[PDB]
Amino acid sequence: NIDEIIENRKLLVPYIKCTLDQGRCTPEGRELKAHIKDAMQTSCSKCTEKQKKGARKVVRHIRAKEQEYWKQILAKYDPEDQYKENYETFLAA
Repeated sequence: NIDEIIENRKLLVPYIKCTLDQGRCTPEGRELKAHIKDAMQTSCSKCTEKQKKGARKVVRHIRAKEQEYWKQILAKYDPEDQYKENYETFLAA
């Protein structure tokens, strides 16, 4: 449940660190990690419509409220800043 993770920063941070290889991943975490990586580089091309709305909400909450962690996600998944068209069009829908 995406909304409960983003509503409690004590759940969100472990999930963020999971996608950053900075902390350990629950089975759900590794899958959110997979969709965020896909949401950031390939427009969530392999995500279900369910995984798109949830990954969109997570990435955008992090972008707006967890900027520090947002920029680390950008450093991990788009170091050359070549995927902006992909994840901005994804995040804008």
